[PDB]
Amino acid sequence: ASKLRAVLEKLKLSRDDISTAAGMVKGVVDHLLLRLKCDSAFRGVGLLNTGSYYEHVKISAPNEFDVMFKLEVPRIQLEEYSNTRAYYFVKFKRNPKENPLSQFLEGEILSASKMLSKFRKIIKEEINDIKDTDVIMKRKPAVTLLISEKISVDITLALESKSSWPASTQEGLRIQNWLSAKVRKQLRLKPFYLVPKHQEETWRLSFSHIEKEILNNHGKSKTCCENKEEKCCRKDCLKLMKYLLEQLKERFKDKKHLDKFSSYHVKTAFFHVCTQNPQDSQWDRKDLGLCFDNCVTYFLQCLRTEKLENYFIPEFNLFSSNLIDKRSKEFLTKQIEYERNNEFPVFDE
Ligand SMILES: COc1cc2ncnc3c2c(c1OC)C=C(C)N3c1ccc(Cl)cc1
Ligand SMILES: [Zn+2]
Repeated sequence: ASKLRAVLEKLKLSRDDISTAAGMVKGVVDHLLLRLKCDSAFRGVGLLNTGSYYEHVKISAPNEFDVMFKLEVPRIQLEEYSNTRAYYFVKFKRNPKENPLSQFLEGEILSASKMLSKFRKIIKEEINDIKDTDVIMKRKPAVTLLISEKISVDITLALESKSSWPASTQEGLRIQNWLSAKVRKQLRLKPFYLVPKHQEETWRLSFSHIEKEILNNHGKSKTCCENKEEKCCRKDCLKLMKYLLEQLKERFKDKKHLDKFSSYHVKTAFFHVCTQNPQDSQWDRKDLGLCFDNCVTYFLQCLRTEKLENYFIPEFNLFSSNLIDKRSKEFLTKQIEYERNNEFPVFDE
């Protein structure tokens, strides 16, 4: 309760410092954006979101920065890597003007592996040219860097499609009773992205932009969190959920049980709790303890039932036995139940 606000304030202590690191990050990205716009196929490249910390909100350790590069690919033809609902092959509709991505084609399909390797090469060729800071490219996110040994920058390359969302998403983003039918309509008119996540020809759908948008305009009231009277704890509940998983993942690092779990799981579950608790009166700042519990309780029910539907792709189950093993889900359940029933000691000093 007061224990939870102490943790959120402690999570602020680190966030206050970031100001020096954010500037060093932007200097590298912009120099890499200019070197890419030189290339024939990467002329339409650019960063997704413009804001502070450069989309750092993933890890509560303020050193890991995640940046997304986008590239508009018009007249796109998506062919589902059938029955998966989320992974697609990239085909091209009409051939009057030859597309700059011809070099990455593997027949009709656009190879993500060929598209990545050239991208990965261009910047590695540019790192040795950098005389300002010390950049170390680690390959295992499409590309990763270690700026000044302290800063870690994970670069992701995404295709942008300004067309209608795939039929698999038709029944997703069920925000109607929370954010409204008007908002759903407006969000679905926005573009969608595809990330190289493999069959080294397949790309997975990305809605990181929609997610960010609904988190920064998350109430039923348009003035939610805009004044002292309408302050909810939606954002704090997500921050605590993300922090719980980070603390447990770090606790059991050399045990590989939680390797399949990520903050995406905790963000998905959170949006499902927002859909079931659509009223701003269900997220009052004074009720933080119970709201966080509602999030913990719902996550525990997802683990036990082995059902965590993708919030955009409802037939895609993130907790299927094909994605995460029963033992792994049962192991996370045991750890979270211990936390819940012991007043989250993993949050203590
Ligand atoms: C929009 O749809 C998705 C977005 C994602 N954004 C991040 N990570 C995602 C997704 C997934 C998606 O659904 C198809 C699915 C999975 C398994 N993961 C994921 C989760 C945990 C770990 Cl360890 C690695 C990857
Ligand atoms: Zn709010």
